[PDB]
Parts: sequence; structure tokens; C-alpha cells
Amino acid sequence: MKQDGEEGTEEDTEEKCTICLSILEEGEDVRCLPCMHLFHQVCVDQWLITNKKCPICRVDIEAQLPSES
Ligand SMILES: [Zn+2]
Ligand SMILES: [Zn+2]
Repeated sequence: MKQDGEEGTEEDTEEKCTICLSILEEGEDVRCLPCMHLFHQVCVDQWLITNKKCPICRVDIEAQLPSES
């Protein structure tokens, strides 16, 4: 069908899925975690269920870090 790529500077914060190792295209309801990383909403919503630790940073995020309601 179609493909896309990247354009910008990216150090180590917001680039591609790393929980699953895939991509994050804009337009979907993705999620950002405060552990300087973002992944598919489902991916975080599973990695915090079956696990409890930042995929890259490996510090236990414990959840409830950012405000929720
Ligand atoms: Zn993912
Ligand atoms: Zn992180």
C-alpha cells in the first residue's frame, strides 16, 4: 500500500516503538510515558501489567508517576 520514513533530530526520547520493537506512525492513539519514552497505548497497557519497568531505562516506573484521574 504505502510506506513512510523519518525527518528530524532524535537523540533518545521519542523515536519508534521499543516495547514491541516497531514504529509509531502519527494519527493513532499512542501513549507517552514520563520515562523519556513513548509507545503504543496497548504496548504500555500490557508492559505495565505483565511487567513493571521502563523498557529502555529499566528503572521500575511503578506507574502513577504522572497525574491521572
Ligand atoms: Zn508497540
Ligand atoms: Zn524510559
